[PDB]
Amino acid sequence: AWEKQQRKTFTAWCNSHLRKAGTQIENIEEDFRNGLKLMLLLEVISGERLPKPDRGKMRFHKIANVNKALDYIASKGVKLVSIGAEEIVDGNVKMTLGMIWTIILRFAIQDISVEETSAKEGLLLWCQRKTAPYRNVNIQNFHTSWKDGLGLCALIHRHRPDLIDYSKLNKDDPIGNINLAMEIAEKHLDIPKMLDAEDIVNTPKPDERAIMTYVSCFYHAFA
Repeated sequence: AWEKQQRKTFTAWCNSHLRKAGTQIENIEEDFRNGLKLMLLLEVISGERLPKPDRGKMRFHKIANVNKALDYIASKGVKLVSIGAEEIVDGNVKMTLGMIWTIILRFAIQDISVEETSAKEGLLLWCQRKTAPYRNVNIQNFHTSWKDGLGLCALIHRHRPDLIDYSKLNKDDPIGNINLAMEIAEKHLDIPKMLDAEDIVNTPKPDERAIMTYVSCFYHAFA
């Protein structure tokens, strides 16, 4: 179940940044194999230049590009334990998703600092602060706490009470709450839709990496 949610969310997140460099991906299991768009992604989210890409089609060219990306990531303190260029160049689905996660964590989440609390725990504390006035919300994690969509709706309402009538909402229609939050954030906050409501609500514990990714966009949009 987790691969499907991460593929949707991680692909949308990458595309929210790649659009700023004039390109998009479609199929995350194949569209980073040559390293070219992976290098582009890292340039957009960091503001730093990487070495010139190699546009040759043979394998050793792809290895060279992917290493530029992985070595850059490692220069930023990310310990790459189990990911190497070979896996990424070969289209390994698990490792590709794992690599995009460490990028999301390093560049979207790591530097979030809130009341002396950083990264995942800092983002959670931020969510807890912003949803405090809503008694029908209890953020205690990045999975089951978000299943009914009220959390997302409350984050929006807390910053932009003019965009959503929060008082109307309740737990009975969790599909609709998620879709409402996502449509509003897309149309008004420049945050693309990154979750599938149906995947989320009908999984006992939805994928926390996907949820963190999407929630981190709200953090940055409101900062």
